[PDB]
Amino acid sequence: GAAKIIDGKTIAQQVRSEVAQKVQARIAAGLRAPGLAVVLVGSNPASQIYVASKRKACEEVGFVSRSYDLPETTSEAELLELIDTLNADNTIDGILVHLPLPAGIDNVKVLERIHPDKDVDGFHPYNVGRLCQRAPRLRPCTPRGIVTLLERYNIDTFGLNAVVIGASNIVGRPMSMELLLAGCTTTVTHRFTKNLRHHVENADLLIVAVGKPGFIPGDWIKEGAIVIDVGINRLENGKVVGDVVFEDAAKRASYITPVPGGVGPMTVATLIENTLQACVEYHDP
Amino acid sequence: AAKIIDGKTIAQQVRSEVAQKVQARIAAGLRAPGLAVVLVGSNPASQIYVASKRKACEEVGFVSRSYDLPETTSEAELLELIDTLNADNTIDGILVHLPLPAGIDNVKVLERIHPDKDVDGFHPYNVGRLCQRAPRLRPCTPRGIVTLLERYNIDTFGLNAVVIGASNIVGRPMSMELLLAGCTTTVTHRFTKNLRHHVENADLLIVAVGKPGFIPGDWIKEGAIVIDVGINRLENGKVVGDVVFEDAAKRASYITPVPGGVGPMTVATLIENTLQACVEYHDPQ
Repeated sequence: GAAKIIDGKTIAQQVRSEVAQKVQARIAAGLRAPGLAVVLVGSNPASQIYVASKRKACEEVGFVSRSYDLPETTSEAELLELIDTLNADNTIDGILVHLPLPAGIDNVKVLERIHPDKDVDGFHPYNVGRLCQRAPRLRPCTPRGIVTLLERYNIDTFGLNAVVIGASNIVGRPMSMELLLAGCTTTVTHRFTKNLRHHVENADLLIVAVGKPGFIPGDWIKEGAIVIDVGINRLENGKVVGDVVFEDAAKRASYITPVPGGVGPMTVATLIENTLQACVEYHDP
Repeated sequence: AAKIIDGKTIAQQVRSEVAQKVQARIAAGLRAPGLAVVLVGSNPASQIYVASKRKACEEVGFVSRSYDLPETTSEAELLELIDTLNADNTIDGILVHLPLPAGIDNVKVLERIHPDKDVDGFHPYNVGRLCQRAPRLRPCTPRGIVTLLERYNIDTFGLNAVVIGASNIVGRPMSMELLLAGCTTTVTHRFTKNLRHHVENADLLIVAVGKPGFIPGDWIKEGAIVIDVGINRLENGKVVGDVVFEDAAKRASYITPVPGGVGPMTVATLIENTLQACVEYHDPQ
């Protein structure tokens, strides 16, 4: 077999070009560019990689970006006050708070202080619950980017038997609610599942989000399945590989996302899309 | 022959536990929990609703407060009442009866209720918190079903659980309760291909379609736990579930009768939710 590639690098470029074109049209009409704000408490190389990636995502489409770097000693009360200020700032469309926050700060209270209309990551419980109850607003980026992939490849979802491997808050759980919204029969597997293969073997649409290199072998995959690999696993040797053994799954799948170049770029593209949506639909209509 | 999941008896146990906790609060000099019910307009449906909640409160020694507003009530006046009740420290739960007059935005009113007073559990914040494995107040019917399984000492971790129906009121939140309980969780619905295959593999089957005899009994896996949420009134006055009982009960290890199964757990769980709001969120010791 020769599965077709789900070329997320190319689809993400299309999404960024569409956003950039809408930003240019707003500018031409005398309207402000969307703005993204990133908040960090303390610093380290990883968090500065986080900031820089959000910065360059903004510059590729013409958003304004702002970064707050607060000292490690910042108190919960000071941080909630900053969130309040950003919630009230009409030039800010999206707020991101980088996690790990220092020991002693209630992470959940800070994140839930963000107004759901500026929660462009889509993780505020209000936004997750809206998605669950079929009235989505801002949606978690990785599942929404996967739905975009399926739509852009003209994959009919109604009636597919879809299996999600992994029940994380960031991917697996909201993925199940996106797939239900798209009319798939949905199964979520996780660490307590008896026999992963029996569920995987019947999946027309397989979403793998376990964070383990080469965990899913080609032999488990249903012939003709659509295989979406969310893993981005860094190996000793600098290479990045998926949660699925690509060479063996590609023998059986009809479509497959490579890693790198599949789901990865779509997650960032969906953050950007969400920020434009917040600006256009919720703030400056 | 299947053992019966006697929801009438379990519901009475839960109500009695709530009542005895209220007794202990009174003995300690603490206030009874309070429920407020808001109706706009009056028809037999709304009056049955209020009577039912007042009854449930009286049974367990709660305070209940009923507001009956005329159909002339504006949206602004209703939201101001919700604001007043959100701020009232003697009120632990707020219920707003639907339908509301055509000129009122139902969603804006229901989402104005503070989530820690949303004892029905359907505020998106509460649904999202359950999705994110950090439940607060939870939808009553799915939470009552989890209670039934606990009281019969049914181990849910690892079960292959199949929900039939993806409604907002039952199927979707049921799936997130089941994931929280460690089940491998499949949600089927009107677009599911070959339902029988899913049913034949289910260790735990929750049926919530509202169609009499939709699932034939011989589809049930030998040894399954069968939870029937249907309450279907037939021509001849009989009340029947979504699963054909006689045939299912020859195969299941456990089965809920209809009536007297899931039905009584819904109101019992509302009362339990109201006590939880009081004891945990409003007047903790």
